[PDB]
Amino acid sequence: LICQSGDVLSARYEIVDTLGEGAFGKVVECIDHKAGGRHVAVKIVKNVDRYCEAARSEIQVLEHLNTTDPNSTFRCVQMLEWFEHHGHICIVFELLGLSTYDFIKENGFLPFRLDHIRKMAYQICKSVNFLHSNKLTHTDLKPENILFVQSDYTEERTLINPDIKVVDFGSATYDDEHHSTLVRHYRAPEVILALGWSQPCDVWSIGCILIEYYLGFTVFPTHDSKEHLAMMERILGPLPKHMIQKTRKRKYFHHDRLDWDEHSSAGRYVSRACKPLKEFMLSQDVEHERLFDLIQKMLEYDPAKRITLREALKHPFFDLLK
Ligand SMILES: O=C(O)c1ccc2c(c1)nc(Nc1cccc(Cl)c1)c1ccncc12
Repeated sequence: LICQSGDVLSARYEIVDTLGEGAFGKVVECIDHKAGGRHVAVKIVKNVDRYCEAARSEIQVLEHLNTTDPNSTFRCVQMLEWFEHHGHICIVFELLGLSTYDFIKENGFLPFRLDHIRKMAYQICKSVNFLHSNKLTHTDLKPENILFVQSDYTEERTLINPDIKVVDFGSATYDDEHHSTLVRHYRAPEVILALGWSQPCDVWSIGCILIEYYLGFTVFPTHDSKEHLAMMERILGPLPKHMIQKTRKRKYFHHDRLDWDEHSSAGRYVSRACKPLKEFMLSQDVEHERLFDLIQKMLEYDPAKRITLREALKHPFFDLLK
């Protein structure tokens, strides 16, 4: 909320540029003048209470992981400190590279080479499973929350070092806590249908993330609940009967079916740009297919019967990493 370059925060950090913006506010690269000049990333949070207590939660999550895993072994972003600055909350992070979304974005939305996807997939899975081990759900996993450590590339840009870290913990919730409904192009189905969530909804996102690394685009491109539900079914097949029945938000559930118009102009938009999952493959080579096996397991409709990351890390697709 209106900052600028060359500025100084809390008499220590000097803004050099802006790494990105969001509804919460922004992230800037600074020079830390009281730590020898190290570049760091600083998250300045708009002074709206909604974002202010998200930030406060985030700080306690970040402090938990940071003490439990001070080595960043499990690759969750490291918080260096926080402060207040004219009513704005500021969180200081280790400085990292581009988002995976941003990197793809500036590469013509070319996808990642499968061997890079594998190492990325492994680290995300391993990192979030850590959160999962500690009674935490991220709820907000997306390609934009996964950043390369160094995002240098050769060039059709080829990424040098696919090492990543997992970042935004504003939304992360403990099991010991009340389970929200916030708002998003990667929400699990047990989330849209207001049926309760927990660790298995992180796994859903990871599936969606891995389709995107593979194709270079998303396959659930709509911030509309109905459109999404229909996309889900064209790609993954029929929604389980029981979930449709035991849903509080039983608005678009007519005669126990999805009350969507396959016949409407908007319907054709859903059909014209979505096919069954396995039709998205671009090779039928063995390792392409191990991957889609994993993705299909991750995209199981029933969170109760959905693969866990503890399992996912043992899947065939990762064998070459061993
Ligand atoms: O939320 C965090 O924990 C969080 C923590 C660290 C970074 C971050 C978000 N976002 C960066 N980039 C970014 C890119 C686009 C939009 C926005 Cl808002 C931010 C970034 C860059 C370099 N080093 C650390 C970070």
